[PDB]
Amino acid sequence: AFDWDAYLEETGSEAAPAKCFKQAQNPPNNDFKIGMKLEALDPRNVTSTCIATVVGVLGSRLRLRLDGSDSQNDFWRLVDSTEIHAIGHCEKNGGMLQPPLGFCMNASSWPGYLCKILNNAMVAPEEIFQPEPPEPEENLFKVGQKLEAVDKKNPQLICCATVDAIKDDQIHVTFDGWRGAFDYWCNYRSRDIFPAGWCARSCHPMQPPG
Repeated sequence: AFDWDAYLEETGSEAAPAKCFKQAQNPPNNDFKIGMKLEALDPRNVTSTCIATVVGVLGSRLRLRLDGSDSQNDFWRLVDSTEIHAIGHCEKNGGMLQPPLGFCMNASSWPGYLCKILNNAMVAPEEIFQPEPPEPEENLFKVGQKLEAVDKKNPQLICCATVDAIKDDQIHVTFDGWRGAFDYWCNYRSRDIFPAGWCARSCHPMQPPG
């Protein structure tokens, strides 16, 4: 557990208040189990809803892999992400499930594939999907404020970071102790940013400065 209070004191810094973040006040409970299947937007084509399997769990997050793709493009979503849903959600809403971009077979072999993978599948029930947190009405972040941020190049990691700059709805996230190597701009509504102390509260590891 990272001593944020000691760190903010020695850097003469403030943590961005919880109200800046599109995150729940308390980290949402994670009742997902490894092997559970669900529907997720394909990160390599966000127009597509695909079958994903929980291949890992960490704090309030899921490590997801798209069925019939590869093991090199896993992605992490919170249990209260709006990009994941129970199986049947897509169809209920007028849509069709799609093959993943990295599908390992040919596209005509898709309809049969879906039947095979969904057959007697472990499915995440709709009740363990958590409600989407309320979002801030404006960008409340201020330059100099510290927070916890996902390293988008190594998304298993959530790290000590600082808001470097602000342009309207975008904040510039810099990772303390890492000389701008994996900084990024993101919307203030990002699900990849958390208030200081959130990881400890959710039983997710939190990386100290580089």
